[PDB]
Amino acid sequence: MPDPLMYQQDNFVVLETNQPEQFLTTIELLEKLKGELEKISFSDLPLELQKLDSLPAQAQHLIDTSCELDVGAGKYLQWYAVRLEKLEHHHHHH
Repeated sequence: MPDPLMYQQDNFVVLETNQPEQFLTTIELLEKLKGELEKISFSDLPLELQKLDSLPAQAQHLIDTSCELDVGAGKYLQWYAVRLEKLEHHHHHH
């Protein structure tokens, strides 16, 4: 069966209500999500996550194919991945 890919871990620009504009990998994003998601009520989160039994799997499916979510306390958590620098072909700063 086909596995996702080798370059699973890219750079996701995660916008936190306290710390905006931050570069972290898929795993680091996962860690943030699974933390807030476990805080989020299991009776409040999407039904797909209620079919999933693993916490990482839930957050992984968010990164897989979902949008942003509210982490509670009035604040929210959104993230976007910068992929294919086809414009100008700009390499990383450092």
